Amino acid sequence: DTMKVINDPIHGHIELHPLLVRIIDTPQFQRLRYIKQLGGGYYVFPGASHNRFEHSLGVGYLAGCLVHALGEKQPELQISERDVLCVQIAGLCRNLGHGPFSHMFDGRFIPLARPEVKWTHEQGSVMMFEHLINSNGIKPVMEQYGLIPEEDICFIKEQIVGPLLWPYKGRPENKSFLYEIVSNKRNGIDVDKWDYFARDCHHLGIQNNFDYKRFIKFARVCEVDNELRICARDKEVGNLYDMFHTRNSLHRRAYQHKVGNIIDTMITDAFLKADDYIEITGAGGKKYRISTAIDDMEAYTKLTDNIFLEILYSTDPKLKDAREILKQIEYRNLFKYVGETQPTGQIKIKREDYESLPKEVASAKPKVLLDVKLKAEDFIVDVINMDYGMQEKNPIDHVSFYCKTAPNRAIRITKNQVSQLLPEKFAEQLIRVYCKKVDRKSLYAARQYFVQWCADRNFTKPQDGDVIAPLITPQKKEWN
Amino acid sequence: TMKVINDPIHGHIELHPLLVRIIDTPQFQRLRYIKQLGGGYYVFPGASHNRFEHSLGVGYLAGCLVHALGEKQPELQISERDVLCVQIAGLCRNLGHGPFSHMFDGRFIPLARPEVKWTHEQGSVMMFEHLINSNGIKPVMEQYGLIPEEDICFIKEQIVGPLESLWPYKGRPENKSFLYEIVSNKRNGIDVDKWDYFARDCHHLGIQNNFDYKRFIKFARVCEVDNELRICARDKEVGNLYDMFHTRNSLHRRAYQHKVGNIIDTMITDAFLKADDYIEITGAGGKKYRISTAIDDMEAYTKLTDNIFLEILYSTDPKLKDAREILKQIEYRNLFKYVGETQPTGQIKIKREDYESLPKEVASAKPKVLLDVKLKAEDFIVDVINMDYGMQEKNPIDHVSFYCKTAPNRAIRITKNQVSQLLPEKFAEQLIRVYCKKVDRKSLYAARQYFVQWCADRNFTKPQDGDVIAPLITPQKKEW
Amino acid sequence: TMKVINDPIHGHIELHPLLVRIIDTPQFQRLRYIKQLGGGYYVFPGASHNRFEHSLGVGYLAGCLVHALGEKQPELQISERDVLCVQIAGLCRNLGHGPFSHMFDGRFIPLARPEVKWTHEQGSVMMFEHLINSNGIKPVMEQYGLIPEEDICFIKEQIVGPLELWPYKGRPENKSFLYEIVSNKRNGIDVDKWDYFARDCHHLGIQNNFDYKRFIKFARVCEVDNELRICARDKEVGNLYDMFHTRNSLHRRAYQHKVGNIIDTMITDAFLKADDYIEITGAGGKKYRISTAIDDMEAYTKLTDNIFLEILYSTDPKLKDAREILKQIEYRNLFKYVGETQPTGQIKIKREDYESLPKEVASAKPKVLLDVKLKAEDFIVDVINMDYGMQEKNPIDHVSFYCKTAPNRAIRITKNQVSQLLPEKFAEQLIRVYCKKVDRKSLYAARQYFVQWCADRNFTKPQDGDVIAPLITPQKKEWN
Amino acid sequence: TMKVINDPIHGHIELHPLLVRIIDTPQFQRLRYIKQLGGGYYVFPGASHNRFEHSLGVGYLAGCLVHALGEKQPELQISERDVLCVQIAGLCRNLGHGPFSHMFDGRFIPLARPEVKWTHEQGSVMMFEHLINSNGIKPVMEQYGLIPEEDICFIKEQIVGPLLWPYKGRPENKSFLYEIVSNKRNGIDVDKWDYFARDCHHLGIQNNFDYKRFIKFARVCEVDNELRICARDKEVGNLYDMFHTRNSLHRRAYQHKVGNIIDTMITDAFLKADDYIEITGAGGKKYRISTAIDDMEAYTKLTDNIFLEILYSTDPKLKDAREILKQIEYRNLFKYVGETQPTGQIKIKREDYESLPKEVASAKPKVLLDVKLKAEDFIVDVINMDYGMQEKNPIDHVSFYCKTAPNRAIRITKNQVSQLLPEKFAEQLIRVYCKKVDRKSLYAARQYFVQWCADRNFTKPQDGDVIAPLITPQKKEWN
Ligand SMILES: Nc1nc2c(ncn2[C@@H]2O[C@H](COP(=O)(O)OP(=O)(O)OP(=O)(O)O)[C@@H](O)[C@H]2O)c(=O)[nH]1
Ligand SMILES: Cc1cn([C@H]2C[C@H](O)[C@@H](COP(=O)(O)OP(=O)(O)OP(=O)(O)O)O2)c(=O)[nH]c1=O
Ligand SMILES: Cc1cn([C@H]2C[C@H](O)[C@@H](COP(=O)(O)OP(=O)(O)OP(=O)(O)O)O2)c(=O)[nH]c1=O
Ligand SMILES: Cc1cn([C@H]2C[C@H](O)[C@@H](COP(=O)(O)OP(=O)(O)OP(=O)(O)O)O2)c(=O)[nH]c1=O
Ligand SMILES: [Mg+2]
Ligand SMILES: [Mg+2]
Ligand SMILES: [Mg+2]
Repeated sequence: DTMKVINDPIHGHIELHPLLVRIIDTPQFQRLRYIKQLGGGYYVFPGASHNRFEHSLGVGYLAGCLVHALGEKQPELQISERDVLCVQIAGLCRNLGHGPFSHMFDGRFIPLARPEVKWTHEQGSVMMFEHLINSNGIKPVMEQYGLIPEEDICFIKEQIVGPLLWPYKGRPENKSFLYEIVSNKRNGIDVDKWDYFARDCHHLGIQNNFDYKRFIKFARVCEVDNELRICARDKEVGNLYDMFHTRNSLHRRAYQHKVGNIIDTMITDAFLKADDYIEITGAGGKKYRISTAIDDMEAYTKLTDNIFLEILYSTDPKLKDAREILKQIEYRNLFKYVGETQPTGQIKIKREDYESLPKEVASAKPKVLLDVKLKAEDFIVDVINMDYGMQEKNPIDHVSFYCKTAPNRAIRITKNQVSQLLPEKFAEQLIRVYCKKVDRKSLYAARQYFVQWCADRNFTKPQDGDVIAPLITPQKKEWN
Repeated sequence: TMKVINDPIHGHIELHPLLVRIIDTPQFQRLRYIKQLGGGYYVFPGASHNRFEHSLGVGYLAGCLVHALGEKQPELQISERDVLCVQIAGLCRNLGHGPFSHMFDGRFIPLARPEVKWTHEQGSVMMFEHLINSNGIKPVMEQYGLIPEEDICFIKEQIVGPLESLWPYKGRPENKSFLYEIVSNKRNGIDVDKWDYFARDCHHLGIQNNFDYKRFIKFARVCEVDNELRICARDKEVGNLYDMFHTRNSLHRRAYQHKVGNIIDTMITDAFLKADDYIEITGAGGKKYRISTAIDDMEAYTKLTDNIFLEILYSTDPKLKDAREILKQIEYRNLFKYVGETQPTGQIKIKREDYESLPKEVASAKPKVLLDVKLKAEDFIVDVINMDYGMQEKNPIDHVSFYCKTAPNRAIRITKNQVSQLLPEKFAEQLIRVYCKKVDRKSLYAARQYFVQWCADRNFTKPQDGDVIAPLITPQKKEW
Repeated sequence: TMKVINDPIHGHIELHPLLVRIIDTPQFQRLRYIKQLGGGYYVFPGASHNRFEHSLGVGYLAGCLVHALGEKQPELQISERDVLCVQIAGLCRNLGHGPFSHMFDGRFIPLARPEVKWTHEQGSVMMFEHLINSNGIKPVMEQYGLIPEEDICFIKEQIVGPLELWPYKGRPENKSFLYEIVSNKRNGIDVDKWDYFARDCHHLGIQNNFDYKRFIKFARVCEVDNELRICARDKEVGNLYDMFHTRNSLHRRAYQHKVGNIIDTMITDAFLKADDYIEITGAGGKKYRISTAIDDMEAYTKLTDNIFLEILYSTDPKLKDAREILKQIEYRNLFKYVGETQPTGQIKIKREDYESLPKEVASAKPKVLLDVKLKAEDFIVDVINMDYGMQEKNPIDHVSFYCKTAPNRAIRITKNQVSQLLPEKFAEQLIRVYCKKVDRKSLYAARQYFVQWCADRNFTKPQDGDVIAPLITPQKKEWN
Repeated sequence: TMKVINDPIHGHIELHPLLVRIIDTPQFQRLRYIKQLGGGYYVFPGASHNRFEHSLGVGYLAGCLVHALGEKQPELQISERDVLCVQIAGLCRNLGHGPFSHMFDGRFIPLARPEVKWTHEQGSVMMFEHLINSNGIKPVMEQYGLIPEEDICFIKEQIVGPLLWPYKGRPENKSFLYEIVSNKRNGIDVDKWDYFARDCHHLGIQNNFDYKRFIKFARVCEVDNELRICARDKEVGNLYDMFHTRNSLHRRAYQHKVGNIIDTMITDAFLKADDYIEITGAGGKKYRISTAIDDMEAYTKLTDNIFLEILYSTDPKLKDAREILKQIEYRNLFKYVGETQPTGQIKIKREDYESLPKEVASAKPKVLLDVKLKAEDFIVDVINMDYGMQEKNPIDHVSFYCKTAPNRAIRITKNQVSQLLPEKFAEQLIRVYCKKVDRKSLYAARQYFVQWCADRNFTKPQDGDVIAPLITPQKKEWN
């Protein structure tokens, strides 16, 4: 084996070490070719054809870039080629656990199909990685290139999912900075974002990307509270605030697009309807369901966006209901968007409260004459938590900086030191309401319920409120 | 009414409601599940794009061109009816593509059904009819002022040429002849399909080359040529046109005919042939078809996409074992091995009927070198690629009409000699790639000896690595 | 005939012959010799671009917007005459810029001629008048159907606002929306920004811009307060906030770059020193100074970045002091950046106070031993007002929107209806301090004065404060 | 410490302190005031870029290549000293360019000072010497481990070639280093790589060569008894494409008919101003635009500024020069008449160039003309278009290697690649312009021009049947 070059449209020509190639050329990794990065987003942004596979290559490459840069700049860190490869592998493999349509699977389907279990794509990535290593005899190949499987497989898993006092076993405290590259638990500034910003923008057809190359050139390792951490140059602080602003922009415009979400919702509904009747064969010929394939990696290996088409193309009558929903997607007969609002002030909505919300909307009594009367089951309520990655916290408060005059001395920089034009809050909730009845009269009624409900709950006035519900909006004194 | 879509290539494009109705059908949406470049994605990880988004682009550019001509030359009497028909033809010219695009019509069908002659273009017309009839489009066409009898004919003619002189078209008369040059230009191949795929494929492939269609549109005009109204280019654009075809040739050499992309397409085709007996696709009336016969029924063909690849890969039926095994080898990157490339010298051209014999010929070569292993015809694959400027031996620029700034209504011809001596002296050639199914080191060495000997025996060109792969053979040929 | 130009930002643009005639004059061609970003080029080597190409872009976008509105809403009665007037205003709104753009109106003139109030906008109107009269344009305007009396008034009003109830004479109230295109006095959303965002980013090497093409597609004219105004679709509100965020980012990183500014400051200083000795010939053979060329357009026509080189290459001993400063720029022996701070709370710094500030810093009395003692004249204090274009106000409160369900009904959208992640203030001040003595000991001293002076005035703690002034920062409890 | 700078083409690049010191001098900064494409800006409004930023790019790419080779092949013994010398050469290879770049060496000097043979390359070496000596760089070079005697020689040799192994700056084992900045063997060098990307970015054409790909597949192998840079066999197509792109750029942009004529007008103005402009050089001595190349202190002050000095002048002696520049501003340019090429064997010699306007005026078109034109009314511009090696194919002078034997250099012939490639690699374009711009003069000039083409058996101009319908029928060959 020798090193391979591959042309990526985002990064150009990148080199891949033979070990990485061996990892890539497996059913477990190749599976990522058949999972869309943005799931239902493609049905809104026709440029967004990209899959997890190419994103993974980018993440692995950037992980390598960062660790190489640090090693060249600071030999004293004692970064070894062994270290570099482990970081690249973690980067490559951090997306291994994603399921059909990416966040839809993790975010919508599994929570509804298997409420008892707690599952995340991160956990899946670690399990898949284990399966990949074992199924394809990788450990011998790792030792051939100087890796120590016991320590290094631990290290790689830890980089992806965190710890399985210094809580890490894969590397010691002096190599702490290595854990900040692939998946940064401290502040979320990592190479995964850097790739998806550039990649998604290229495919979506939008600007606003983050300059990671610049950032890498000004990154350094310094001691902070007896730990070696990656620090940014002071002047980059504005760029970091911009980075998270960009993330928020991308989520508003693309990843949480009202219609993209509704399509994901419909797909999830179809999957629930099909869950009983689809069988996926796993280890030992044993059969699993869409919802239980996460228990067996051999079965999960076979679980991709394909299932969408399996259902769509099915002829079995048991799958009729599921198939019908997907057909409605093709005809673009989607559930209709009614509107969006937000909680005012201190109110926050708990996940346990989510199931009640359609009931609440149907319970509203708008003082308007209606031809039709709608029920809880006719409404969909989608609650979206928008933040800078750290719930209420400002991630920049958890970044360490250094200045030109003392490169080894780490410092903190507060928001007030940067700008008054920055956000005063770093978390919020969006509530979108849709109606399953698409007819004109139903839709009119749904708007009356929706706006009334917003008023009843003292939520923010929807932007089109005066148009969609002119009779309702005047009642609320606050609104005008 | 109008829908706006963000396309990463063209930006925000408007779509007329009629076009939206056509798009929102199973027949059109199917194009989301067919890769533009098929196996190319397995070589260029940026090339995740599907036929769907390319189709939008072609339809939009078709509209751009016809609009531009109408603004510039009102006397042409171009109607909104005309504009819509051209846009529909642009949208729908890719409807007939099958799994992995050119693989299907280029490799699979010719081998699976040799008696039949089938092209994606014919498929597009049949699919279009099925789309119209299945979704009640004709009433909607009339609603927007189209005349289905004439206009459906016109649209089909734009895609496939005459359905049968002097004037062979029924959809529009001679005065509107220029309209037939927009979507699919049979005269010289200069059309909006190429313009979109150049820009789109380069964006996704990661290569900066493309053709400036926007410039070209600004200098395009309609003039009378031989009693026909034709689109003419400004004289100064002649160099850019030669460059356009050069770009096309570059793209084919580097990407579309990439040695490994082709071999992957070949393996997939082989797997499909092995699965053809056992896969069933349900068409009209519940009747079952095979991969190779789904082209007979559009309802079945509607369900025939890249999905089939995964159906086979994930199958457990033992009858599909052989097919499934081939696809598994693809995932492990255990591909048939590239041996080399050569070209015919001088007079000789290779006929399609000769294609079967070629592996036999290579196995029949007797290299004068000691070999551990002896290879057979069945161990070789020979892939013959015709590279040209779209018109076999002819120069497409000889079939372009120009005009000059001093007499915009007077059409002229421009010969190659009037432009440059740095242009090609031929416009067609053949590439011959040889692969070996036995991948082991000793087999591979042997295959190289057969190959190079064969080239010498047939007076083909010396392979570029010939002195390295077959140092004992190359000296025998004095020419080399 | 129409002329076509290839602009790297917009591609191939058509220009009406009238516009070409305006462009092909000394008054317009002068813009080739004025850098868009002045001293910025000395920090961003990509930023070679001049006012000339930016002007073409603004003119073209002005045309795009007005064309789009006309096509969408014929009832507006927009005439080709209207379209040309808007394009001319767009082309000519940058005519009044002087050497190094904002340096000239922002730094040089205020210091050279404090009694006078002068702006590039005023200059643009005067230059335009001179251009028209010097080159016999009025006859050509009439040839293409313009009415010079009304239309020249209209064009000047678009650039500078009312030349003084409907306050405009160039067009009536029904055409009020036309005044929002080139230079939008109501909220600053205009085509000038749209071009410079894209152009500067292309040249600077920053991937950010605003998608004006999207915005244009969703723009409409509606009646607001008995005036016809351009309204944006409700869903674009987030993009508008993003637009102003991008503007702020660009000012922070590029237009107010600490070094770019100091270079502009040095150039200004050199100009002041040369002002007495340079002569520029204006109308009647008559001589003016850099600072008085603004009084005569014939002289101002000859006033460009050239003067920089005139001084640099001079041999006259009277120009020695000026020439020496420019030489220091070439050797990169610049005044040294000491640091940046901001006023706390609601403290604001008045323009009249600016001269006193260097004195205040020299007066500070840091409790540290210093080898050297610095004086007011050794300090430069640069006060930068950063806002969203409307001082304290939020421009989005002065935008009108419409919704999908009632396109003719204008609405307002408050910040609270959009997001809590938006800024709570829309204006702030940055204070940069530099030292004219560049030696190590002087620089160390300057840092102590600076930080002490921040503490004394309860300004924000400089980002590197603990490093540059470790003995000073502990005294201030607030800081830590 | 290293300086980081943002270049729109390459992104954020690091510069070694020594390189910064070289850059921060009047001799280098002067390149900010010289347009990369001269008169091209007056056709492509994107092309505002100057030699300065291009020079940074070339220096950076020179560094990239040498770094890549060193990492891949430690056995080459490439030292940091070597890397810096290559970067400096890259930075400084454009130092010798004059007002409006190629206009100055290509048009002005040849006419102003025919006896002298001058090239920007020679200027770059002289400027470099002046830069080093004026700014005390040698001490700074030794501070960073360079050996000025050997290394300054090496740098000059990289720019201009030699001043048996003919190089003194480095020995035969380091021969590959001379192929990076300015490749005399086949023209494949980092200068091109930067200007392709840079010019395309500014021009607004999406054309280009992937140098990053190429660097990844470049290797050093022994060829003859010389260590040379070799390309992977599979890159051969890309190399042919590279030169095709170069040709495309020259046709569409660098030799644009109008960009050339503007350059020609500016040159004419400079000739008219040459007597009356004075530039102060060493010892307070005065030079002319045409003699400033003799003194680097004067040449340092010679930039695109001179264009504006003339334009803004009020001295009556500069009236004629000033008037020409004014015509440029009004867009009252000399008019393009047409373009043709020589047929078959024929080539046009440089000595023949002065006669050409006379020949065109001597043509006797059989058409009635209101006005009669003279030699002085015509401009004839002969452009040699080639792949950088006159008649030769540069790819015949490239060495390749194959994946199965990376240390074994090979040759690859055109026939082994494709029959769609060019059969010739050099040609000549002949553009004719007229100084009389009125409609009737133009019409006349077209008749002279086309007649002249026919008389000389040159190729039929593309618009010939339109501009000279009465002339084209006479020539049977044409039709
Ligand atoms: N007029 C003009 N054109 C410019 C300018 N900058 C770039 N151009 C481009 O230069 C091209 C060629 O210049 P032209 O003025 O057309 O010269 P020409 O074609 O020989 O003369 P025309 O017959 O008048 O077109 C034009 O097509 C423009 O696209 C400018 O400042 N003024
Ligand atoms: C041939 C070629 C490939 N590529 C891309 C496609 C691949 O993603 C990547 C590497 O492709 P190749 O350079 O074709 O690599 P290869 O492994 O096929 O050739 P070999 O093994 O025989 O060295 O580069 C280009 O971008 N341009 C080109 O001209
Ligand atoms: C919202 C949004 C969409 N897009 C893209 C995605 C889609 O391809 C296209 C349409 O997006 P939208 O404008 O959101 O279209 P919509 O149908 O959701 O809105 P409406 O309620 O008016 O019908 O624009 C952007 O590029 N930027 C954006 O901010
Ligand atoms: C601040 C900034 C600069 N730049 C560009 C401008 C310059 O070409 C290059 C370096 O700019 P800076 O990073 O500002 O470098 P500096 O020398 O001004 O900072 P310091 O001296 O304090 O280390 O990067 C960006 O591209 N983005 C940015 O956000
Ligand atoms: Mg919609
Ligand atoms: Mg022209
Ligand atoms: Mg600095």
